[PDB]
Amino acid sequence: ATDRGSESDKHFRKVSDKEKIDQLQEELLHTQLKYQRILERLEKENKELRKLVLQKDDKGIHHRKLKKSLIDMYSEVLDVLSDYDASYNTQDHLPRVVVVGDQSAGKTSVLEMIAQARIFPRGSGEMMTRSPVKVTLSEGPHHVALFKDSSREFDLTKEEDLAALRHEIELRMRKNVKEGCTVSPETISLNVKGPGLQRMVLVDLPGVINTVTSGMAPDTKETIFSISKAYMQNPNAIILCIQDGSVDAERSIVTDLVSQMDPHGRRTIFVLTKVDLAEKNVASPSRIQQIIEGKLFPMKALGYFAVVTGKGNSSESIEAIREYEEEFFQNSKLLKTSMLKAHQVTTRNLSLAVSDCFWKMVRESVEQQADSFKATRFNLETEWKNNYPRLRELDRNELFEKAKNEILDEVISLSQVTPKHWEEILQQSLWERVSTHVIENIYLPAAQTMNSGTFNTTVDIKLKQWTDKQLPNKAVEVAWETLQEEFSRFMTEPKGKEHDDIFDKLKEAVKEESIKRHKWNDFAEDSLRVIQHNALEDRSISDKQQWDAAIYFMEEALQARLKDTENAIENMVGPDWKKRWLYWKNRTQEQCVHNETKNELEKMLKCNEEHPAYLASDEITTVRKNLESRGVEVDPSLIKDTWHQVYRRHFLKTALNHCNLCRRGFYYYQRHFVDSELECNDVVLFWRIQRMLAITANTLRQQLTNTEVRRLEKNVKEVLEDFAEDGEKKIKLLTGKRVQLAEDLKKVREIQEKLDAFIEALHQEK
Amino acid sequence: WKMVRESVEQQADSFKATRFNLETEWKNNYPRLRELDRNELFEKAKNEILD
Ligand SMILES: Nc1nc2c(ncn2[C@@H]2O[C@H](COP(=O)(O)OP(=O)(O)O)[C@@H](O)[C@H]2O)c(=O)[nH]1
Ligand code: ALF
Ligand SMILES: [K+]
Ligand SMILES: [Mg+2]
Repeated sequence: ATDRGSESDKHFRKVSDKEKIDQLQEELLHTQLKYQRILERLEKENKELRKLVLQKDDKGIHHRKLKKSLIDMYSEVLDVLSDYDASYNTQDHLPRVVVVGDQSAGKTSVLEMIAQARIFPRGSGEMMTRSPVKVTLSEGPHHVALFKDSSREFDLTKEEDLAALRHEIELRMRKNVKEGCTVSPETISLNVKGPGLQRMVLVDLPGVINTVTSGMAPDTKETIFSISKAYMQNPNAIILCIQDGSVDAERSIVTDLVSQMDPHGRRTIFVLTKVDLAEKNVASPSRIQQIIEGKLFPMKALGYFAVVTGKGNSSESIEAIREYEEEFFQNSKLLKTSMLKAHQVTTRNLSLAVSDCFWKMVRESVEQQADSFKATRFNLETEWKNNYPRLRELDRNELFEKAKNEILDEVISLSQVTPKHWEEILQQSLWERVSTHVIENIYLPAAQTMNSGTFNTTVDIKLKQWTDKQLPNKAVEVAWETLQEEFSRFMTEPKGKEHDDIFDKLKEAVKEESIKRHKWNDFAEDSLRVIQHNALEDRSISDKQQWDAAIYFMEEALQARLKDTENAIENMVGPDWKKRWLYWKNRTQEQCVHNETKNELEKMLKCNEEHPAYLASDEITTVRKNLESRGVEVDPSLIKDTWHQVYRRHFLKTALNHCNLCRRGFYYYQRHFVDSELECNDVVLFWRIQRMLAITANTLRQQLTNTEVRRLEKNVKEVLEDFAEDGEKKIKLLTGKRVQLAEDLKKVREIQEKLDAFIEALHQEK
Repeated sequence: WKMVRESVEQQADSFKATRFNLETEWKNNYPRLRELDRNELFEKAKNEILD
């Protein structure tokens, strides 16, 4: 009878097994223990069956050391790195090839005529590049590129598919840009296969703008510079410097961006675009001869200075661009009358030369990263472990689940609270809430008559009306709060000096959802009304012990009121001579008035001890004249306020003296046959309420332990499952700086594997 | 029929548990009457009154 919710769950839980254990045992334990093992061993077979078919498309199985997915290893390493750390602290050490040049140059053309002319939005009229776009190029058949690493199935040779693919990239480009600028560092990941593509990662960084026009947000050019740090602070970056062939080199921006990155040109190759505009204006090949020699290019870029040319139409196909480029370069005086042989100028030579320089840098520098990340992990683990010796290995998934079980365990522990605590806490809390209402609004005005029948009649009518409207509504609220008060203590209270504060955000977050769903039984009040009516209706106290308990607790309530009034009075009247002379204090003129106003009222009560609480205006006038006769002029309102506090002090002392004789007078045996005027009807009123609330608490406790705590437990389970799925809150709640460090350690460990996997793939040559 | 077959078996356990809890308390408070009915109660009075 102490608790019934736990028994119900066990009974039906066994029933479920009795009917379905022959299916549950296989699914719940046998399958799950083998499930993890088969992931390593049997999924291996299905992965290999498809992988081999995919490798045949790659040709990796057919040809040793030659596989189109071999270059995809390089991108996988960077994809983890960008997710692990997209900031300069990690990005600055990641090898890459970047397209750098004046925005007007159309610098991206170096990549458009390879694969991107079909799927990347282009054309003049507006700035196209909005954020760094990385394209993973690989020798292979035509295949729809990955867009934001998302799979696609499109034909790259038909306009209808390509147009939709151009839309997809544009959406990422603009969405990466936030208010205040037109460019964003947030990168876009593309991976395309097709003929003529080289194994390398080329990034089209947003074009630099000398000045921010009114058509662009003010921070455009500063943002591009910060994005330009992808190479300016990256010793592993290869820079393709694009000179806008429409304008002279002395008008360029790229010269300063790269010359401050590598003034020796060791990390860069200079490329020129739109050279054919030289013949749409008065061509000056003598300036081109300086261009090839790098006289006017401070970065002294190394390699052959390739040139890109195009019809300028934004619909020219990749094949059309290649054919146009070859014919123009092989005949134009810009290159035929200067030392720029077309077979070195052609973009396809740049793609090969860029691919050649790409693998040179990657193999040389990649091994340094493996040592760097390993050193990082050891330094992080040493400090992380020393500050958190308890957690040698931690994850945010492990952190959440521990709380999930811990929370459910505590709420169950809350369900283990004995009724003794519930009944005492509910009874004590509820009575204290309504202890003054009865005294001030029911008892004291009823005490103004000497007719005990009216006294009991008056209160009973008020109580029944009060009972119907207030008592069960306050009682449930106390019970609802009382359960939450213990729940919070069970939930988030520390175990002395040991406490995992890392879990407090989730615990309180779970509570708020669980209390919102904690709807107390809407009919609990109806039972209490019947109970309270019966508890009040039965006023028969035939037991001395019932009398003894009721009177002592009534005294405490009255003594509390007496001190409450007395403390208010002392402030109203101030210190007496004992404290005025002891602490060198004095009275305010109001306190002086109150003391004399008190004295006159005390004298009035000294004789008229039975004076009713209500004062006649003649008494108010009499006091005023009695005080005015001593030089004290008092507003009637002061007297009435003084009167109320002093009267209760007078009354309450009388009531306690009545209580003293009620217990003592009846206690003496020979006095029980003396019918004195000591009808302790207040003890009858107090006793019934004490019993009435005690029964109320028991009804609340029964509902508390039978229905409400189970609803609280059920809601917690519903909320915790929502949190289990709510990754963002789990991240937002689990921010303890050790799980985040543990998360970083995991990512570092993964990168070390990914770094070595690619490095291991480099070592396939020997 | 999906809901009825799934949940109906729970009722059988619930009612059986109800009877055992009711019989335990009912029998303990009324050990004399292991089985009682309002028809048996009336007839006993009928004979008792006539006697
Ligand atoms: N004349 C000429 N036009 C080009 C060349 N490369 C690209 N374009 C034109 O520039 C426009 C878009 O090229 P794109 O590489 O996207 O430059 P961006 O949009 O300014 O970054 C298209 O209309 C192309 O025809 C080139 O080498 N010569
Ligand atoms: F014109 Al650009 F990136 F070269 F928008
Ligand atoms: K442009
Ligand atoms: Mg562009």
